[PDB]
This record gives sequence, C-alpha cells and structure tokens, in this order.
Amino acid sequence: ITGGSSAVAGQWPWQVSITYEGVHVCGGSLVSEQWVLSAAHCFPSEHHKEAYEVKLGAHQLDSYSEDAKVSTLKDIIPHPSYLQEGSQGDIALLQLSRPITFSRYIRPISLPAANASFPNGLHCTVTGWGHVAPSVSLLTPKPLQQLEVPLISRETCNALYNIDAKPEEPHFVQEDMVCAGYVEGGKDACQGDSGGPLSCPVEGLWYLTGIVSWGDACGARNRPGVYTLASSYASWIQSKVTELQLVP
Ligand SMILES: [Cl-]
Ligand SMILES: [Cl-]
Repeated sequence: ITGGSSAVAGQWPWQVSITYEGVHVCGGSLVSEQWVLSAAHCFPSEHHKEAYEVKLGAHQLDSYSEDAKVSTLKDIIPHPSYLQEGSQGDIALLQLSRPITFSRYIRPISLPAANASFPNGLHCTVTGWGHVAPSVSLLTPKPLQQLEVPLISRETCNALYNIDAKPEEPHFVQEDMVCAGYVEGGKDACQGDSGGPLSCPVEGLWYLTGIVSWGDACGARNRPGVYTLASSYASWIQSKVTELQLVP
C-alpha cells in the first residue's frame, strides 16, 4: 500500500498473508472457520498446494505474536470461469488444512449478498503488506498498511485506464469488477497487496466488497485499484461453503 498509514494491531482481523515457499505473495480475507478468499491470479495451477501458507492474526509480519496463527491449505479453488490474467472470475477459495479458532485478532469478514450494492464514492479501505512505493518493499517489521479509497465505477475506471494506455500493458475492468482510489497519483495498492480485502462500511458493519484483482499500479495517476466484486460470487461461495462444511 502506497500513501496509506499503519493500521493498529487487530483492526482488520480478517486480513491474512499468503506465502509461497515462505515468501509473502498475496493478501486474503478470512470468511469462515476453514475458508479464505483471495484472488485466482495468486494461484497458478503449476504451483504445489503444499508450498503455500496462510498467516492469520498478524499485524507486523516479522514480529513474533502469540496471537498470530499459521496454516497450510487442504485445497485451492479458483473460480472455474477464471482464464488468463485480466479475465473475469479472479477469485479463489482457499480451504485451510484444519479449521481455525476465532479470536479478537482472527475474525471473518461478512460477505455481501449477490444483490448488495455499494455506491460510487463510498469510502472503503484496502489493506496489505505489499510495496509502500513502486518497486519498494515494506520494511521490517512490516506493519499492516491501510488506505481509505472511494469506490469508482467500472465505467469511469475503464476510461481512466485508457488515458496514456500502453499496448504492452492491456487492462479492462470486467463486469464482475469495481475500482477504488484516486484520479491523481500517490494513493493505492501495490505489488503484494493483491488478493487482499476492500472492506466497506455499511450500516455499522463491514463487508468484503472487493478482492484486489489488479493492485500493481501503486499510485500511478489514472490507475485506481481494480477489484473483483464479492457480490458476483455470493452464490458460488455459499454453495462451496455449505457442501464442504465440517463437523462442529
Ligand atoms: Cl466453514
Ligand atoms: Cl466500460
């Protein structure tokens, strides 16, 4: 996250770190005792499931915390519609090897209904442990970063992405996507933040409005972060979670 601030410990208790071979690659969101939502682009099919970990209840990644917990994965389920980079369906369900126990530091985020609408301009928050500036990693001990971002329609977002666009870097905000951020530079998600939550405040609660789909723009002008709408996958998520629910 560039142009944001350090969160306080436990402020975003659904935020997880996803590692591959011990290295943080993406964010994710805890949504139940055994499920994490992240982005499909974070999980190429050639990668081995057993090489991933999920770190929950963390604030400073490099600091020891008795409140943090680390898990492996039993399954990685990208949405079947996801094809190449940039395609619709950039969302994945990650099944933890064992269910975790909720705590004040480890809590699920509420999922929006299929028909839940979040209005243009709503001030949501994106969080993550990604770069704090282009090509510049968050320094040890790596406190979780947060940034307030107003929602931007996919239509406005597409027109912005077309300003000084390059054929070598194609972008299209799909029908299952929304944007959030600023027309001017300096405040957005960066490499390492993708897969993480866009958390929106509605009627006293917080909802997982979006999952960072394209978050590598890192504060470039006319490049607000692109997010997969969780509402577009409410039906699929409920189907998977219900069929695969564990014994209590
Ligand atoms: Cl569950
Ligand atoms: Cl459009």
